[PDB]
Amino acid sequence: EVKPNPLQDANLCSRVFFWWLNPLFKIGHKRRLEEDDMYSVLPEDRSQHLGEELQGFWDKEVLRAENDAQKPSLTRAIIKCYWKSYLVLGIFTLIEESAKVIQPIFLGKIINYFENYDPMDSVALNTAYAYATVLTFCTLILAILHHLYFYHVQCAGMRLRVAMCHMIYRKALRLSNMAMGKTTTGQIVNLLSNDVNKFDQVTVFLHFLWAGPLQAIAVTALLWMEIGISCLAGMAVLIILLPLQSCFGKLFSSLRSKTATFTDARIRTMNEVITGIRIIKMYAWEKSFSNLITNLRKKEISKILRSSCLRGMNLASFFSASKIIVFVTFTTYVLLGSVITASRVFVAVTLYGAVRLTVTLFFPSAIERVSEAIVSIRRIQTFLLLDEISKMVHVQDFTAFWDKASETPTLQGLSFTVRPGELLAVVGPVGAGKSSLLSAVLGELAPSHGLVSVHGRIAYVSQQPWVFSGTLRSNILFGKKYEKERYEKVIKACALKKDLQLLEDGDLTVIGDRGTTLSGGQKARVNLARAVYQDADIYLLDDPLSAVDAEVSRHLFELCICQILHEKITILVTHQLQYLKAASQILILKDGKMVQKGTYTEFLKSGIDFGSLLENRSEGKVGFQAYKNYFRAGAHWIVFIFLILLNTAAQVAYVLQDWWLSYWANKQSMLNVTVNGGGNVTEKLDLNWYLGIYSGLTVATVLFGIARSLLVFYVLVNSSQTLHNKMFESILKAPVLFFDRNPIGRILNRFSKDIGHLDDLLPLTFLDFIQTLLQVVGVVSVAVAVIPWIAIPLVPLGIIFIFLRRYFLETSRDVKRLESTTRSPVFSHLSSSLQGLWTIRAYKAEERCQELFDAHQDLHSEAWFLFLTTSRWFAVRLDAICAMFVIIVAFGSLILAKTLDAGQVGLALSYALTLMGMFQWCVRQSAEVENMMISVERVIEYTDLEKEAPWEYQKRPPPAWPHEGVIIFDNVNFMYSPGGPLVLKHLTALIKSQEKVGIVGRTGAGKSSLISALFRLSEPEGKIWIDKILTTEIGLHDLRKKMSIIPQEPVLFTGTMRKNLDPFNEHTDEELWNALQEVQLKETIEDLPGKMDTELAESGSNFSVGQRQLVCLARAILRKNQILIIDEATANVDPRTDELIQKKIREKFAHCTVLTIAHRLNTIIDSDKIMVLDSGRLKEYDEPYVLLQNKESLFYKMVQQLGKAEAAALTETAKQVYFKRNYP
Ligand SMILES: CCCCC[C@H](O)/C=C\[C@H]1[C@H](O)CC(=O)[C@@H]1CCCCCCC(=O)O
Repeated sequence: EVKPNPLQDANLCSRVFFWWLNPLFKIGHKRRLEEDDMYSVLPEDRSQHLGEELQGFWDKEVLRAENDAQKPSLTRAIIKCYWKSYLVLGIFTLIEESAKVIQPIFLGKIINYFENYDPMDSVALNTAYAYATVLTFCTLILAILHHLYFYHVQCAGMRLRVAMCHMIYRKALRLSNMAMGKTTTGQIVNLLSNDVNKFDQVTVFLHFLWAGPLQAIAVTALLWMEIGISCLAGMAVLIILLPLQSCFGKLFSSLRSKTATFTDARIRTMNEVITGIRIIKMYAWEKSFSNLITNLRKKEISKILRSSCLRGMNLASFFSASKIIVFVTFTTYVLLGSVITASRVFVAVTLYGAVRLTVTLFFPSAIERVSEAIVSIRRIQTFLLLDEISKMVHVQDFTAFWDKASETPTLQGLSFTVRPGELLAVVGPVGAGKSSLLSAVLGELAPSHGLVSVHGRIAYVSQQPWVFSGTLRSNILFGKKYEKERYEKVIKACALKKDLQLLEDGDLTVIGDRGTTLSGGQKARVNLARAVYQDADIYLLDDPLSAVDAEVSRHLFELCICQILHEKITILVTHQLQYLKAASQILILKDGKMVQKGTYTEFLKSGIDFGSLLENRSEGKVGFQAYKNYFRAGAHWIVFIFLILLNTAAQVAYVLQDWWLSYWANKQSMLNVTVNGGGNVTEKLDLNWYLGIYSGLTVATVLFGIARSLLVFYVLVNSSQTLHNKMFESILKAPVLFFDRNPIGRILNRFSKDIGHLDDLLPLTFLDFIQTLLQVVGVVSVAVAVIPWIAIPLVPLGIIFIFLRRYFLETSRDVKRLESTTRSPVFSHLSSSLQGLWTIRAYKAEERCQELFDAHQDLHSEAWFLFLTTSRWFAVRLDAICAMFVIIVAFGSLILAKTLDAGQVGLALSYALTLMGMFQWCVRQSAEVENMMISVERVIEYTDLEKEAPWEYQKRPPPAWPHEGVIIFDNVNFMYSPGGPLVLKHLTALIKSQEKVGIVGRTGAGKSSLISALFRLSEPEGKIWIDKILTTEIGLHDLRKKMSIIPQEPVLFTGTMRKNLDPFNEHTDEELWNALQEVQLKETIEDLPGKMDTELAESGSNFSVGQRQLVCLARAILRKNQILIIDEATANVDPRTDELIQKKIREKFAHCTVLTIAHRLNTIIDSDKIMVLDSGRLKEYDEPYVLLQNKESLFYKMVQQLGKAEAAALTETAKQVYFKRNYP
């Protein structure tokens, strides 16, 4: 019982006020919260019991539905299981709705007291005090019960999600062969990522579904009995607000998809240009790339601006709907010929605002959440309805089918009998049927016809390794007893001493899955150890030495097989004669059947030959520099001043609307009391003038809101576009060191996540936070204007709020980080367990994996529950502060009743009763903005990235230079970092004139050094001369574009063949035709009609290495180059095309300087001079005579180590080329 759980012995007062989160917050504020400081879940929150009971209900419902010939459902089971928990919360929901509906009644009863107020009447004062006390009490119980019910619903949804994921895992752990072949890991991944997550959100409004219409009808009847028939216009407007918002959301989703497809295209293009950034940087093709990038960016930003304007119009309509409804209803009421009373007006506006908020917040969210939950439940149901699964070996023609589509038998002839001590070898080509046997013996294969007889425990060894998360010792011993001799034999017999002397703490270390720290060799070692640790009788393994060195695998065989498995039943699958020495029996598979079984001797003497067969985020608040840069990048100071003035004018108009409304109410009350208070002459107030002023103020505030929203959206979109353009221009001119240090995945993440955030979530959240803050500021200003005494308690309340917000965020950040870092291991372990379902079903040890998944889900639910409790405590505190402020305002207004009219107190109370919920929404929006500002910070930091030398200086190069292309070596080297490593030193030689020259280099001892020094991507150490002219005057484009690239990554470009060969196509088509007919390129493209503008894909979907190298040589000869480089061309090439392109490049490029890099030793013979590089130093750069005459040179030893026949061939070719070169 480690990590005891709080709130288990707490009373009702501490549970209803969340007073048990004091020690956790006190620990999280002083230091960092780890995984050991968390609080365990409740006993009823365990995954095991919930999963078991929900699975029981599911199977009971399935049986009840199948017994009566109907299809089973899971929603009915969920209802029958959680109705006891839902009906209890329904009563609290109904009580809360009734309280929220009756609150405006007491509000109006309080406001009506000031109309007929009498300072000499005690009954009215007592009634007003009682009504104020009742209002305070109902507000308090509302603010409490709302968060209580929210926390209860969140806990119920979390438990439901845990139970559902447990059932899904339990059902996936029992899948059959067809189910395993019909489902992919990513399917279960997105299932457990979306379906169980929607359950935590659908339950929030599952009760609002029915709470909506009842509250709406109640408020409608109240407004009716209050004012009359003038509610019809408001109800009609509220009704027609739904289809307009529906079409607006549909158009917004369409525009969002239209921008998302372009965003995906741009992300793919960016990844393609970044993964091969050296290719574009050398060819100087940045111009056309930037052109197409800005073209796609504009094509996307058009729809982005359209969607932003649509969202701004929708937000302005949602914000002004309350004012429009109020104005329309009041115009309809005045047109009837009645009087205006402050209490009824305030009740009407409050009820209308509440109904609008409800209808436009809960109802559509409820509908969409219920639809998503129903879809998820149906998906889970159709996923769970799949087909589940049901001392010597001896079989009699067990004929089973693996491909049920074709009823033909796939493999026959099963007759095997082995004795204790035999070693059996299996050899076969691809698709021979070894996996069929390994699955039939283990029972994975469905029995159709035959016999399967095995005795004792049996284990399975997959061809690919498998492991779960945790330690290494218990991983190897698999939860069994840590026995001495067994474990010691396995560890000394698995070549683990080197691993342990390279490991941290032996087998007691925490090692993750997915190979984050373990290579293939040691992984095969540990899986072989976990397989042979059980010491079963029959052992079936499938080549566990595929990813390990040969001699060590043979040694491991000699230590394991004849020592531990020498008395066990072993049927091994071999590859070739390297493992046919200790094998007593051998079985071969030919087109699904065998011919005979016997000793390796009987099979060898028969004449059978197998040759035909063969991260440091800124902790705290973001600095103001990022905000200033983000505001100045897309807008100027005048634009910001205009936006601030527009927002201020909009807020002022929104305030003066209600101000003039209350003023007109007070004027009408005064007119009534003067015409009824002993007055004969009547003066009816001019209704047209007041109606005109009201309509003018309404249209003014509506236009102001629309304009400020449009301006905010435009400014934010322009700022995002400018930031993206600046980042692109800074990365395009950045050196290759930035791409070498930061991997491609980091750049992809920074280009995807930050861009998507700034495009979708930043503008809407920012404008919502700004609008809510402006509303709160206006409410506070109205409160201080009505009562000047509210400004006194504003300082302590504000200080307490700021301190509480900081104290809560300091812990919420760490809690969210822990939740994010604990959510992914669950899915990782799920994928790892699903990848090795064969070994799990074979070992019959599903209980261990089930318990591991249950513990992972328990930890995840624990972190989620801690986060929910922290958020609920913060919300309770915020609502309590707001309620206390409302109580203080109401008391201060009721005390000074002699100097306050009815309209003033009514407006003050109506404005104070709107802070509840709105305040916490503003706080959460500010928190989300501060959390998302890290993307803007990273974008600005990437924009402020240092640039290298300019592309071209003021000195224009001549149209003939370079003419010769002579390079002079004068102490030139390369630097990987300023003041870092250095291998090359004192490199000096002399090159020939327009004739072949060669550079030799061995693997691992200067390869990367030579590629860096010869290509010269980064600024190298030393002074470089091209034809004895200084190099520090022009960038990389005009100088390092004359080389031909022969890397492991061929020419990959998407689009028309023009942009692939020459994106600027300065020359006409005739020379291009001639060059492609010279390089034999047309005969391959004759197939498709896209001779010139065909669509090509990346990563070589339909392209081979051959035609790619051919078109590369074609582009090289099109560039009209005088320097040519070839290296490491014998990696992924076919011999035919290899010799073809070799002969072609030999006969063609024979008129100028050819800088051939010598990776092999046969292609260098056609050169003239070679300098031998060793440890970053050359010996001599002369003809091969000095290296073939002197015997102590290293060239001689390479000649021997490359083979005697190859030695004779190379020396023969050398003598030949020397004889044709000296005396022609
Ligand atoms: C009087 C309402 C009490 C609850 C808080 C409510 O959210 C009010 C605030 C509005 C804000 O003024 C505009 C807006 O969008 C808020 C509502 C947004 C959604 C609130 C529910 C939570 C959710 O949507 O996940």
